Amino acid sequence: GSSGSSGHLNTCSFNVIPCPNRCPMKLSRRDLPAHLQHDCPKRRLKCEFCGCDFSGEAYESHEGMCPQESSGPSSG
Ligand SMILES: [Zn+2]
Ligand SMILES: [Zn+2]
Repeated sequence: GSSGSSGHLNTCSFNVIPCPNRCPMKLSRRDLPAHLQHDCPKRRLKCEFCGCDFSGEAYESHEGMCPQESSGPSSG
């Protein structure tokens, strides 16, 4: 089943390569260019409003639909 919408366990993949982004996630020598695009966690992309790491599929359509466009953190 798929419920929760959050981080999930991780298996021990084989015959693959680590991510250059320095993230604890390996894909392979083919899905590499498809992981650092919008499939990488440490892709290094934080919102300018809500300031919350996001993917490429979100950071894109999230630029206009941000949960914290104004309201921000208490101290910071
Ligand atoms: Zn990665
Ligand atoms: Zn945002």
